[PDB]
Amino acid sequence: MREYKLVVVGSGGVGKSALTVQFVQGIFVEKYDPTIEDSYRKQVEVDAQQCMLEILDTAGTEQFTAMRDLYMKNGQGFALVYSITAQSTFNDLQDLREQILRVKDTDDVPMILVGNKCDLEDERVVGKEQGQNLARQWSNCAFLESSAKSKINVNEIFYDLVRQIN
Ligand SMILES: Nc1nc2c(ncn2[C@@H]2O[C@H](COP(=O)(O)OP(=O)(O)NP(=O)(O)O)[C@@H](O)[C@H]2O)c(=O)[nH]1
Ligand SMILES: [Mg+2]
Repeated sequence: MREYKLVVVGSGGVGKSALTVQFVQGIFVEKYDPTIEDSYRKQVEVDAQQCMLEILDTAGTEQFTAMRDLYMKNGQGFALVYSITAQSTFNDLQDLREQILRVKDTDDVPMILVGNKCDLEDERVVGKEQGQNLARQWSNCAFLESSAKSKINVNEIFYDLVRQIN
């Protein structure tokens, strides 16, 4: 079966691990905090085509990891995750995307912008329109707001990222 190597990236605390585990295992991590940059596997069907996904849950950008350029070079698609409750995590993604494009030496990289923690509407600081315009600035319409906690758009992040690699 075709296998896709996906990479979830973003600043600390945005819910990279929570999204990955919710998608792959169907459970919410609550306060459990994985300390390994591990890979998580799930078979999916997207547009009537079967795919094995292997999803790498990376450390927050501000944390040490010597493997970063390896994952940026080798990953087939990237989920760039921020929290809607922290503008810094959103702005951080501009530099992050630039780093990925630099490592790959091309603009043509499957990517989805993900505003996580959308269940925290009362704590929102990043407007949905901000996310939409960032996507527009990137010339890539793939943008979702998600909640790992409430299971909103979690599967769709990965399905939509697969659509781009296909
Ligand atoms: N309300 C809410 N909380 C969330 C969501 N996702 C994650 N969290 C919470 O946010 C905290 C950090 O989540 P986690 O998945 O560990 O984030 P991370 O991006 O993997 N952090 P790190 O970069 O350090 O590995 C946890 O308390 C977690 O329960 C969400 O969609 N909604
Ligand atoms: Mg994590």
